[PDB]
Amino acid sequence: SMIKQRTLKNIIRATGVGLHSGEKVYLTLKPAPVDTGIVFSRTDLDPVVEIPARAENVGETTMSTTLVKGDVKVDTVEHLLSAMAGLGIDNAYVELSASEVPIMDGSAGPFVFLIQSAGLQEQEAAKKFIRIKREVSVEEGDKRAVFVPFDGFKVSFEIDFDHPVFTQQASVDFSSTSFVKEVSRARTFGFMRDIEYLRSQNLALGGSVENAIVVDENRVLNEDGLRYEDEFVKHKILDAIGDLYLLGNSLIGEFRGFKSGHALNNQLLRTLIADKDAWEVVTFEDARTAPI
Ligand SMILES: O=C(NC[C@H]1C[C@@H](NC(=O)[C@@H]2C[C@H](F)CN2)CN1C(=O)C1CC1)c1ccc(C#Cc2ccccc2)s1
Ligand SMILES: [Zn+2]
Repeated sequence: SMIKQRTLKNIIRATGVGLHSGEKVYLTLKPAPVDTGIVFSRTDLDPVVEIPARAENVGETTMSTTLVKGDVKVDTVEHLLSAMAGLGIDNAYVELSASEVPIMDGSAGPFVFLIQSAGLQEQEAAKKFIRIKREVSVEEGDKRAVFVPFDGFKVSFEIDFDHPVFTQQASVDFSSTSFVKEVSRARTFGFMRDIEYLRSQNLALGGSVENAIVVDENRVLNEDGLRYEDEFVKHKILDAIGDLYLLGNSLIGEFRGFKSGHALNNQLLRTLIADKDAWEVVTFEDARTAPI
């Protein structure tokens, strides 16, 4: 009854556009061996450049989570890493034909469908977990991000936009609530005045109502509206779960964020890793007694 590492049963292919680059990209997800982790692979380059999805490999953290190795980058990993986390995938190669993961519909839903379509393969090695033993918190200005010990996995998040479209708080316990049903479909979002400024700096080149909630001063411009009453904060949870997967093992504990984002989330990851008294690596001989 040991909790085992998981990979894909089959290879998966998909096509899309990078949210920032607007470049067409071909994505392939491939099974990987035990103790590989998630590894991104720029197959458009010669020689091929591979970047393990790990906190040490994170570059700038402005408008997405970016992996960097020399002057090669992989942009906007957070939603695909979220999907991997949501289905418990430990080992996979992610092949990209360009610098950015495709945005798809703005959510992790297409990725969770692609992975489940491929099927999961249990491997003959114990899954390793990071268990939080001490509260670890980082703050900067009005923003805060925390890990608290918790016998399971759960994410709480609160946002605070002074905007007519604004609930700005949600908490999900992933042992009793489905990531697939409650979080995976939550789409990225953009305010018209940010979008106007990002374009002018050659960012959000791939953005559209097909892949993002577009908000003007008053309302969602998307014809078919929101998927969740609380879609915005549910998307922040989705982002956080992706960033958390850069720890390189699944977490037993609780993440709380207040106005947090990639920059402060990464600060928290680095602070947790640095304080070895605050965590331990653990395995489970028996899924029937385990905290998740
Ligand atoms: O601004 C964006 N994202 C950042 C937002 C979404 C959230 N971040 C995330 O989802 C992270 C970071 C990437 F967006 C994915 N993962 C948190 N957050 C913010 O806090 C904004 C308010 C400062 C945009 C997303 C799509 C845009 C467009 C567009 C567009 C539409 C029509 C035509 C032309 C172009 S702009
Ligand atoms: Zn996002």
